[PDB]
Amino acid sequence: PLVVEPSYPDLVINVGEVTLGEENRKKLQKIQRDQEKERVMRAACALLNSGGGVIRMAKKVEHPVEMGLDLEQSLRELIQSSDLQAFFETKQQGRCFYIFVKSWSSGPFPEDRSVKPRLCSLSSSLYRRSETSVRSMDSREAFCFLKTKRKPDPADLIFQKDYLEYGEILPFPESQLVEFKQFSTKHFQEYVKRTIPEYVPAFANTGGGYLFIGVDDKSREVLGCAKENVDPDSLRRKIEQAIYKLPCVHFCQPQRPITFTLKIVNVLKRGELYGYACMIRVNPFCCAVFSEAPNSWIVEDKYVCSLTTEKWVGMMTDVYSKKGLEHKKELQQLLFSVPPGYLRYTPESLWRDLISEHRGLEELINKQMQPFFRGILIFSRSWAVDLNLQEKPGVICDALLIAQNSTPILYTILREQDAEGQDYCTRTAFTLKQKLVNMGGYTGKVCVRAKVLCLSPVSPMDYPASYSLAGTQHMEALLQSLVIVLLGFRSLLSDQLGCEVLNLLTAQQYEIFSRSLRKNRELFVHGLPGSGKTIMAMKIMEKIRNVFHCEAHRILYVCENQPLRNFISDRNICRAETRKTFLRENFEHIQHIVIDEAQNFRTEDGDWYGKAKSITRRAKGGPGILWIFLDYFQTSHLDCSGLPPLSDQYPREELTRIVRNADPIAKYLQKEMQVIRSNPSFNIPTGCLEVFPEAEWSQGVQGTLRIKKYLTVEQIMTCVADTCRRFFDRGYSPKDVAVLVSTAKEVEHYKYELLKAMRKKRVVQLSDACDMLGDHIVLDSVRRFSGLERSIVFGIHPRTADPAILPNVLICLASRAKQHLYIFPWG
Amino acid sequence: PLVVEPSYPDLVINVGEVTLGEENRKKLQKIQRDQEKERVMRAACALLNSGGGVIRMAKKVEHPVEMGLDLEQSLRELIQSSDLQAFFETKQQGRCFYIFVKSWSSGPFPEDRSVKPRLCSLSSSLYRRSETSVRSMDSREAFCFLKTKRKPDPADLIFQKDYLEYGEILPFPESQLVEFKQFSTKHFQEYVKRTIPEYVPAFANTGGGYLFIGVDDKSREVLGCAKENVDPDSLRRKIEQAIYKLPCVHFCQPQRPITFTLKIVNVLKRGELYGYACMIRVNPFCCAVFSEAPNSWIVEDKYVCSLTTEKWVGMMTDVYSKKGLEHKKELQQLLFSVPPGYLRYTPESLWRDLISEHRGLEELINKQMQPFFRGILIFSRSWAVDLNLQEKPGVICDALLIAQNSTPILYTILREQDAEGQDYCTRTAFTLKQKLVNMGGYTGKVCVRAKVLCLSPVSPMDYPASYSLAGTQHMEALLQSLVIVLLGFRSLLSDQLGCEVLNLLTAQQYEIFSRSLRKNRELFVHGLPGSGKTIMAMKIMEKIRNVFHCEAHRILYVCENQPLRNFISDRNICRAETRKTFLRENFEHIQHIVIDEAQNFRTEDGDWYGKAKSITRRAKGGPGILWIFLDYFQTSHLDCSGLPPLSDQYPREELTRIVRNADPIAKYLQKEMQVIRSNPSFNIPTGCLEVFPEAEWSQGVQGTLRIKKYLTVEQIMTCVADTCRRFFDRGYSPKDVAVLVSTAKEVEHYKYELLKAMRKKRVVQLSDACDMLGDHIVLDSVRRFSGLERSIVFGIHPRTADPAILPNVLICLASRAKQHLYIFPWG
Ligand SMILES: [Mg+2]
Ligand SMILES: [Mg+2]
Ligand SMILES: [Zn+2]
Ligand SMILES: [Zn+2]
Repeated sequence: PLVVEPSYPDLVINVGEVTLGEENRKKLQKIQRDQEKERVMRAACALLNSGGGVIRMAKKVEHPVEMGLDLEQSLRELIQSSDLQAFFETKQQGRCFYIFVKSWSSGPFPEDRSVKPRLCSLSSSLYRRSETSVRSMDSREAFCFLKTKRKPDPADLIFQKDYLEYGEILPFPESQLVEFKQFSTKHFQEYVKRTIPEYVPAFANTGGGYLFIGVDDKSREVLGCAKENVDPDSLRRKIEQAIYKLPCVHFCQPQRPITFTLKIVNVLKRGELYGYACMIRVNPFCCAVFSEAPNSWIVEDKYVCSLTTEKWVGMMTDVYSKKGLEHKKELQQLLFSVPPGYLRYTPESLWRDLISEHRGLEELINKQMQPFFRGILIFSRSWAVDLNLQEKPGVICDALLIAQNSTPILYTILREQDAEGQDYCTRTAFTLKQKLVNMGGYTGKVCVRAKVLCLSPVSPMDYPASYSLAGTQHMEALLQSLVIVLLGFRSLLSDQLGCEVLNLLTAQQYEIFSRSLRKNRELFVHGLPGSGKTIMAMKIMEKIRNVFHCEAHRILYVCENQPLRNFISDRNICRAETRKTFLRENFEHIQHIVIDEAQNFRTEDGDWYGKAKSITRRAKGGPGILWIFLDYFQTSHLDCSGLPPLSDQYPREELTRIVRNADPIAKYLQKEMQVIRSNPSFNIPTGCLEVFPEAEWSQGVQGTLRIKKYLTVEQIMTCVADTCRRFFDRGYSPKDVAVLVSTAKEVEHYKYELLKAMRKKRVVQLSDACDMLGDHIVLDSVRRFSGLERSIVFGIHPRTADPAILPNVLICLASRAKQHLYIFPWG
Repeated sequence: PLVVEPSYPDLVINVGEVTLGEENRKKLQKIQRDQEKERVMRAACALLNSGGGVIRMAKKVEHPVEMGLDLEQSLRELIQSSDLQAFFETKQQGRCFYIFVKSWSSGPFPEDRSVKPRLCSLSSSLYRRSETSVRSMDSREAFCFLKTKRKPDPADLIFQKDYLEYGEILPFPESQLVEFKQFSTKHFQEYVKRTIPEYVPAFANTGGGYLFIGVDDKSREVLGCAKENVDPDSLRRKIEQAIYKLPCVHFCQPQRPITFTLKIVNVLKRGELYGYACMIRVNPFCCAVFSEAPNSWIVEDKYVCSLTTEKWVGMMTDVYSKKGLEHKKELQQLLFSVPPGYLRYTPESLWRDLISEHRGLEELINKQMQPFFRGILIFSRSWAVDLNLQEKPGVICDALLIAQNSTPILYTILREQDAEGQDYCTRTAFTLKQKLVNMGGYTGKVCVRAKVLCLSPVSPMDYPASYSLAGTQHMEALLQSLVIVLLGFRSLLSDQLGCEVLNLLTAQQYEIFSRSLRKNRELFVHGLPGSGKTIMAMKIMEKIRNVFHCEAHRILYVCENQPLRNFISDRNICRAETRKTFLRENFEHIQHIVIDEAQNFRTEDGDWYGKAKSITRRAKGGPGILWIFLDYFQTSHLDCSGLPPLSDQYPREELTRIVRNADPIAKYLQKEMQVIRSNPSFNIPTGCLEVFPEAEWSQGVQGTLRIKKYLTVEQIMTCVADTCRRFFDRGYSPKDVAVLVSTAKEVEHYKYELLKAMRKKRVVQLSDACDMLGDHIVLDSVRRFSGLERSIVFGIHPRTADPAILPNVLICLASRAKQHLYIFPWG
């Protein structure tokens, strides 16, 4: 059989000695020539169906030869096109001849799913009657036929006769429904055994028909066979055995077998019996009938294996990120934009960390990157772990190079020379290349080279020039498949792409929401947890100054909490003040007002709503903009907020799509929101919590959620400290992490005890929520962190004075986390 | 040549005498066989590209015969599939053999428009190099190739040599870029003539290449040709002319010819000159190169004609209603709903008129329709006029039968028998069948039979059974293609289908607009003329009743004009009253208030806006719905309306898409709306008229708009009577017509005057604007018709006391017409 050889970062199949050249292949016998051709075509079909590769064959001569006309024509039949260069390219060196095969279909969701078949075959074994002939369906014809089947006569008079006269003339000719076959007595049982599999499936696949055996084709004479050789009882058994042996695949209930009527009639000569005539009526079949298993091949594990009939039909009729496929062009420009003129190293934070730890690493990389003047060099502490492979001790970092006028190269950097290092780098380069096609949907010609570098001071296959990245179009198309591949795994770059997907979902919802500015002057925005309520408020104030041409100091932002005030005030889009500041000072110059977390406001210090209404209505442009953002699920107290009654809060906009938290976090939010509806707080209005999320809305972003309980406070700190160190080793920055506790008075206690464990991790710098621009882990209370968000959030000991508000802190805490949430409840 | 036979309701081509049967065709000489096959495939390709038809051929035999393996294979190559039954079906009676051909691609906008090619060809004349061979692209390959071209070496070392030794071995073999031709002196000039169109277009179409002439293929020896026979200057000219003769098609600029380098070199034997060798380097071409004109055929008028190279490329790369195609299933189910169990005659209104005017027509139609038990019989006074053909005097009516277990039949009824009757029906049945395919996009097998019936007391082909209508699915699909065909013509059923497209457009805009009910309690709707403002107001009251679960009498509709008030009351969706009635009577029982035509309201009777707010705010469910509909383009007076200032009219909704008027009416409104912007009325606030229609919005419904000026009052009424008589004769109803005058005081004058001219047209009854349910023509003033609408409107002398309000009168008049508007301005 054929075996893929594992000394290469690709699928390489050795077919052995092959005769090449047309004059050399002519001199061969038909048997040997056909065996060689079939071996080469099995290898080519396997590589077409398995994501591409190289066919290695040994030629018997030194001088360059052509491949041969029969091999060319078989490849043309294999891809159903004369454009043989699009999928095949040939190289030869001395005694070895290479065919580089490109993948037929790429990705789980190709752009041609309903157009082109997913598989190539040597034969589909699907035949149909085509007027007076039987033709096998090619891959496209078989694809259309199975698509059709999956969707939810003068000849009968002769068939009704009980006997036939010898030499009788049949009035009808051969047609779409009639086939005449002459029955020879020397091999009659063998002849009928091979006639059945080729004409019965053809009739059943198209409208049925009549098969007459014993009728001369040219003269239409009924002759039959010798009476002494044919046994009508024995002949019947052979025919029915062959008909029921034909493989059948059903797309329907019931699954009744093939239906036919077989009649053996006597052929009478001069009134005396001369022999028997075999007549078969084949009824049309509900589904596809195969004469045998399809001749399609695929590579699975280390062997070249043939697809079974049921598996072949499955692929011919039929983590993957839909968001990654949709936004792949936007995502690539954000993270993997290729700069013209120089080579870019990403991630830059990880690159600085690596060169600081390892002396001479920067010179090793820089000396290697001299030939390449444009592209990107993507670093990772282990690209194997990023692709769900095994971590190798001794590997410093893995770098993937995507540069112009070069093939992709995977660099594995070792601290010391290792024998198994080459196998580790080849296995990772193989996995990456296969993911780029079968997962990233790359439809071009791709190869990833495996190179090992050592810090301490098998031959490489030569691919055609079409495998080198020619320019920006090739590099961008390849990097857009890496975006899709990365988003299906858990890694730093996967998390950096996941954050940007959440930013694109928010930007999509904002454009729908931003259309309300023209239609409204006063608006109440009832946005669900995780719906981007604060992000929309920031973007609206950017649109207000653009649309109304007012200055930034003419727009006022009012919020309850100081950390959220500081975050907004640092953006320089408006003036940001606290409710207590709002009631005290005078804001007569303000034209537009945006109020956020208004459900957290309090009446004890004055009527803030009347003042906000008064300022905007007396403004120059009639009633100025007064938009009030609130979330009744995140109420922080049982006091009266000062908002108008729920029936007076009109007009309304509702943000029901969760677009700021990953899929595990979002599902936790909907679960906890259902608990609130089952027991709403008394201060909250009765029907406001009846706002439900979208019926079926998903983010398409991977996330993390673990709930760890019954741990002591000291054990809690060690779990937080160990988790952060693992995050920071892979390249995560400390400014992606927040630690949120129940109350602000416990912030000082937990800060000391966390710093006690975190000092062992070379991290002794912690900040509160009032500072979010520094590169430090923020530790503060859940309520004081309102409106802010971090990628990684640790929830430690949720608590409140009244258990009625207790389910709120879980919603308030979980909505602060974008991708990773760790909860440590009381026990 | 091949000529279309004109006596049939289909494209019929007679190819004459053809030998059929495999044994009969094998006995023929090759030239005769190929000529007959080529004639048959010319006919088949023409019918495939021209909407389908029948190939008529006379066979040299009486008994039934098969068609022949070469003919079968040629048809399979023509359609690129072994499914020969889907496009070709054969019949024979006596000495005639019929091939029934289905259309390859149907409709201007096929579903596979971006997938499958539009044309079938016997050859594309597009060759490309496929490794060491030249292969022609079939229709799918050429389609993809032209799509790709549309978007925006060791052999070089030998090429640099100036002289070559006789018998020198070339190191490289034949490949994708290298071809060797052996050059014989007997036909050396003739050989060059043929080799250039074969290999140069193949190289130019795929990446260029090298063509060496004078090198043996098998041994790669440089031989050249005899020095005595070759003229190197003459030989160079011959090659240059042949390359420039190749037809080229450009999808770009510039359009330079084929770039190549031709080199003639000397062949030296034993140090002595032996002859010359020709080496040609072909650069890749920017676009498609043809070896000759494509072999594709089409039917134009009564001839079978071949497409030119530029016309073939145009079809392969590249009144029709967009709205009709998208709504074809809903439009079909509205008008042409097929009933199970009985045969339906449509239209009922036209059918009653026909049987009353003509004695014995009812029994004549019922006698013919007895074999048909399920289907629809579509009547018209002249189906030829509907399809832009000339009317025939003496034709009572035409009917199109679409029934189960039958082919479509077009019946023409004559009052006396006529020789030209059968020619008139056949030309209409031919035109209808070609429209159903080429315009309505029917992808099935269709034939329209032409039958002529006489009221006063060539042979049709027997089509295959696959041309009959088997059941509901075949009948519905054909009726959906008739909807698309009818909407592209001017006829009764076109206007009934055009009105329903307007109702579907209005229902689409309401679904967008009805989402504001959950968000707003008080809302101001600023709709444009023709935006469906009164239609939305009625539909909202249905949703108010359903959403708020209040009964109908709790909803109040307030308008300014009595005729609009009675229109709303007749639908029983609310309580509907006028402004004066609203201010007088008590409405404490009212919860929700909808106000329409609010710009026409007046202040002197009281403060209606405050009363509306008071009633709605004091409702049980807090603030009730208070929606106010208004358009400042239909402002009928210059007084104060009582509306709050434009700055206080928030929240605001705008209906900017025109969905109630046909395209000629819609375009007139936009032009007239532009005049109002340049001269706003003083009573309208400054920023009101700045509402602009949708950037690019079209109705996709065709209509009529004519201006007839300088006519006298007596002349005007005769034209109205003549136009109304023409509409009613064609089957329109009087309730589709309104005659609108400038002032209500002149209504009594024009009513008597019109009745004087209209009595000759056999109706002596007119109805007022307050009565819309009667089947009578409505005559009143423009102002009293506000909020109402008719299909046909005659506008007579638009006039007002102030020329400032005059330009609105054209808007208030034109927007009342859905499809047909006739204006008679002052002279
Ligand atoms: Mg046969
Ligand atoms: Mg050759
Ligand atoms: Zn089945
Ligand atoms: Zn060009």
